[PDB]
Amino acid sequence: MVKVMLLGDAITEITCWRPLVWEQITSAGLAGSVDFVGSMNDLQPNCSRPQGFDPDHEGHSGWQAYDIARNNIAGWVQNTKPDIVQFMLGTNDVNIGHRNADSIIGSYTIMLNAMRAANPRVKVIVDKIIPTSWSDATIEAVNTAIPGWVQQQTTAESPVVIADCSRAAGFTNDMLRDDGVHPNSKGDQFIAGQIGPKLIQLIKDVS
Ligand SMILES: [Ca+2]
Ligand SMILES: [Zn+2]
Repeated sequence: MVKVMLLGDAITEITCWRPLVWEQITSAGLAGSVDFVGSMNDLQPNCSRPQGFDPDHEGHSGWQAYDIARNNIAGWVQNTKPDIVQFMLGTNDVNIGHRNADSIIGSYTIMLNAMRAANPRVKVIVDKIIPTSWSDATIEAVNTAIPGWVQQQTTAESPVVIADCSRAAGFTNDMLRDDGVHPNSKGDQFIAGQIGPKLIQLIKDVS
Protein backbone atom coordinates (compact mmCIF):
# COMPACT_ATOMS: atom_id res chain seq x y z
CA MET A 1 0.00 0.00 0.00
CA VAL A 2 1.39 3.53 -0.83
CA LYS A 3 0.49 6.14 1.80
CA VAL A 4 -0.28 9.60 0.48
CA MET A 5 -0.89 12.72 2.62
CA LEU A 6 -2.88 15.53 0.94
CA LEU A 7 -1.71 18.49 3.04
CA GLY A 8 -3.28 21.92 2.79
CA ASP A 9 -5.78 24.55 3.69
CA ALA A 10 -9.44 25.04 2.59
CA ILE A 11 -8.34 24.53 -1.01
CA THR A 12 -7.78 20.94 0.13
CA GLU A 13 -10.50 20.62 2.86
CA ILE A 14 -13.67 22.10 1.25
CA THR A 15 -13.12 21.34 -2.44
CA CYS A 16 -13.80 18.37 -4.72
CA TRP A 17 -10.49 17.80 -6.53
CA ARG A 18 -9.61 14.94 -4.11
CA PRO A 19 -12.57 12.74 -5.31
CA LEU A 20 -11.61 13.61 -8.93
CA VAL A 21 -8.02 12.46 -8.20
CA TRP A 22 -9.42 9.28 -6.62
CA GLU A 23 -11.25 8.62 -9.90
CA GLN A 24 -7.97 9.05 -11.82
CA ILE A 25 -6.26 6.63 -9.38
CA THR A 26 -9.18 4.13 -9.83
CA SER A 27 -8.89 4.33 -13.59
CA ALA A 28 -5.20 3.70 -13.43
CA GLY A 29 -5.81 0.47 -11.59
CA LEU A 30 -4.47 1.72 -8.26
CA ALA A 31 -7.55 1.96 -6.00
CA GLY A 32 -6.49 -1.00 -3.86
CA SER A 33 -2.83 0.16 -3.78
CA VAL A 34 -3.26 3.67 -2.21
CA ASP A 35 -4.17 4.84 1.30
CA PHE A 36 -4.84 8.51 1.74
CA VAL A 37 -3.67 9.50 5.21
CA GLY A 38 -4.29 12.45 7.50
CA SER A 39 -6.13 13.67 10.59
CA MET A 40 -9.17 14.90 8.66
CA ASN A 41 -11.88 13.08 6.76
CA ASP A 42 -14.59 15.63 5.90
CA LEU A 43 -15.85 16.05 2.31
CA GLN A 44 -18.37 18.64 1.27
CA PRO A 45 -21.79 17.26 0.35
CA ASN A 46 -21.85 18.85 -3.13
CA CYS A 47 -18.83 16.76 -4.16
CA SER A 48 -19.30 13.69 -6.19
CA ARG A 49 -17.84 10.95 -4.02
CA PRO A 50 -16.66 7.96 -6.08
CA GLN A 51 -17.06 4.34 -5.07
CA GLY A 52 -14.29 3.39 -2.61
CA PHE A 53 -13.13 6.99 -2.06
CA ASP A 54 -10.69 7.44 0.83
CA PRO A 55 -11.84 10.76 2.46
CA ASP A 56 -8.68 11.11 4.59
CA HIS A 57 -6.70 14.34 4.14
CA GLU A 58 -4.59 16.88 5.98
CA GLY A 59 -6.35 20.04 4.82
CA HIS A 60 -7.34 22.70 7.33
CA SER A 61 -9.47 25.77 6.30
CA GLY A 62 -7.70 29.02 7.09
CA TRP A 63 -4.42 27.43 8.19
CA GLN A 64 -1.06 28.94 7.36
CA ALA A 65 2.18 27.33 6.22
CA TYR A 66 3.91 29.32 8.93
CA ASP A 67 1.94 27.52 11.67
CA ILE A 68 1.82 24.11 10.08
CA ALA A 69 5.59 24.10 9.53
CA ARG A 70 6.45 25.05 13.10
CA ASN A 71 3.71 23.40 15.10
CA ASN A 72 1.89 20.60 13.22
CA ILE A 73 3.53 18.85 10.39
CA ALA A 74 5.99 16.85 12.50
CA GLY A 75 3.14 15.33 14.53
CA TRP A 76 1.03 14.77 11.41
CA VAL A 77 3.77 12.85 9.60
CA GLN A 78 4.80 10.97 12.77
CA ASN A 79 1.20 9.78 13.04
CA THR A 80 0.71 8.63 9.49
CA LYS A 81 4.18 8.04 8.02
CA PRO A 82 3.33 8.95 4.42
CA ASP A 83 5.37 7.79 1.42
CA ILE A 84 4.20 10.84 -0.59
CA VAL A 85 3.12 14.25 0.53
CA GLN A 86 1.22 16.60 -1.83
CA PHE A 87 0.59 20.12 -0.68
CA MET A 88 -0.77 23.56 -1.52
CA LEU A 89 -0.18 26.07 1.21
CA GLY A 90 0.52 29.81 1.47
CA THR A 91 -2.84 31.32 0.53
CA ASN A 92 -3.66 32.09 4.14
CA ASP A 93 -0.11 33.15 5.01
CA VAL A 94 -0.83 36.02 2.55
CA ASN A 95 -4.55 36.68 3.02
CA ILE A 96 -4.76 36.14 6.85
CA GLY A 97 -1.18 36.34 8.09
CA HIS A 98 -0.05 39.24 5.87
CA ARG A 99 3.18 37.32 5.39
CA ASN A 100 5.57 37.70 2.52
CA ALA A 101 6.85 35.23 -0.05
CA ASP A 102 10.21 34.83 1.71
CA SER A 103 8.30 33.74 4.87
CA ILE A 104 6.24 31.22 2.94
CA ILE A 105 9.28 29.66 1.12
CA GLY A 106 11.03 29.43 4.49
CA SER A 107 8.02 27.64 5.92
CA TYR A 108 8.16 25.23 3.00
CA THR A 109 11.74 24.37 3.86
CA ILE A 110 10.85 23.79 7.56
CA MET A 111 7.97 21.56 6.44
CA LEU A 112 10.10 19.56 3.99
CA ASN A 113 12.77 19.08 6.67
CA ALA A 114 10.16 17.67 9.05
CA MET A 115 8.84 15.37 6.32
CA ARG A 116 12.33 14.09 5.68
CA ALA A 117 13.19 13.67 9.37
CA ALA A 118 10.20 11.25 9.50
CA ASN A 119 10.87 9.62 6.22
CA PRO A 120 14.15 10.26 4.38
CA ARG A 121 12.68 8.70 1.25
CA VAL A 122 9.53 10.86 1.18
CA LYS A 123 8.48 12.02 -2.26
CA VAL A 124 6.88 15.48 -2.34
CA ILE A 125 4.59 17.38 -4.70
CA VAL A 126 4.61 21.16 -4.08
CA ASP A 127 1.78 22.90 -5.85
CA LYS A 128 2.16 26.27 -7.42
CA ILE A 129 -0.66 28.12 -5.70
CA ILE A 130 -3.95 29.00 -7.40
CA PRO A 131 -4.34 32.78 -7.98
CA THR A 132 -6.80 35.01 -6.24
CA SER A 133 -9.43 36.93 -8.26
CA TRP A 134 -7.38 40.03 -7.62
CA SER A 135 -4.19 38.38 -8.82
CA ASP A 136 -2.43 38.82 -5.44
CA ALA A 137 1.20 39.64 -6.12
CA THR A 138 2.54 37.87 -3.03
CA ILE A 139 1.00 34.58 -4.13
CA GLU A 140 2.55 35.13 -7.52
CA ALA A 141 5.93 35.85 -5.96
CA VAL A 142 5.72 32.48 -4.15
CA ASN A 143 5.01 30.91 -7.50
CA THR A 144 8.03 32.61 -9.03
CA ALA A 145 10.16 31.26 -6.18
CA ILE A 146 8.92 27.67 -6.14
CA PRO A 147 11.06 26.36 -9.06
CA GLY A 148 14.30 27.61 -7.43
CA TRP A 149 13.18 26.17 -4.09
CA VAL A 150 12.57 22.77 -5.73
CA GLN A 151 15.94 22.94 -7.57
CA GLN A 152 17.68 23.64 -4.20
CA GLN A 153 15.78 21.07 -2.18
CA THR A 154 15.13 18.05 -4.38
CA THR A 155 17.36 14.95 -4.08
CA ALA A 156 17.51 11.54 -5.71
CA GLU A 157 16.60 9.96 -2.36
CA SER A 158 13.67 12.37 -1.71
CA PRO A 159 12.45 13.86 -4.97
CA VAL A 160 10.37 17.05 -4.98
CA VAL A 161 8.22 17.80 -8.00
CA ILE A 162 5.82 20.57 -8.98
CA ALA A 163 2.09 20.36 -9.73
CA ASP A 164 1.52 23.64 -11.43
CA CYS A 165 -1.95 24.97 -10.47
CA SER A 166 -1.04 28.56 -11.14
CA ARG A 167 -2.46 31.37 -13.32
CA ALA A 168 0.48 30.70 -15.73
CA ALA A 169 -0.59 27.12 -16.09
CA GLY A 170 -4.11 28.10 -17.01
CA PHE A 171 -6.04 28.77 -13.75
CA THR A 172 -8.58 31.46 -14.75
CA ASN A 173 -10.78 33.74 -12.66
CA ASP A 174 -13.87 31.91 -13.88
CA MET A 175 -12.45 28.89 -11.90
CA LEU A 176 -12.87 30.86 -8.59
CA ARG A 177 -15.87 31.19 -6.38
CA ASP A 178 -17.27 34.62 -5.68
CA ASP A 179 -15.02 34.94 -2.68
CA GLY A 180 -12.11 35.04 -4.99
CA VAL A 181 -9.97 32.51 -3.13
CA HIS A 182 -11.58 29.09 -3.28
CA PRO A 183 -11.91 27.11 -6.56
CA ASN A 184 -15.36 26.29 -7.88
CA SER A 185 -16.13 23.06 -9.72
CA LYS A 186 -14.22 24.22 -12.81
CA GLY A 187 -11.24 25.06 -10.63
CA ASP A 188 -11.41 21.64 -9.04
CA GLN A 189 -11.33 19.95 -12.41
CA PHE A 190 -8.29 22.04 -13.35
CA ILE A 191 -6.53 21.25 -10.06
CA ALA A 192 -7.22 17.54 -10.29
CA GLY A 193 -5.82 17.49 -13.85
CA GLN A 194 -2.59 19.09 -12.65
CA ILE A 195 -2.07 17.07 -9.42
CA GLY A 196 -3.37 13.70 -10.36
CA PRO A 197 -0.90 12.73 -13.14
CA LYS A 198 2.02 13.89 -10.91
CA LEU A 199 0.66 11.83 -7.97
CA ILE A 200 0.00 8.74 -10.07
CA GLN A 201 3.57 8.77 -11.33
CA LEU A 202 4.94 8.92 -7.77
CA ILE A 203 2.59 6.11 -6.63
CA LYS A 204 3.96 3.92 -9.33
CA ASP A 205 7.46 4.88 -8.26
CA VAL A 206 6.95 3.63 -4.73
CA SER A 207 5.43 0.36 -6.14
CA1 LIG B 1 -6.90 6.36 4.47
ZN1 LIG C 1 -9.94 7.53 7.40
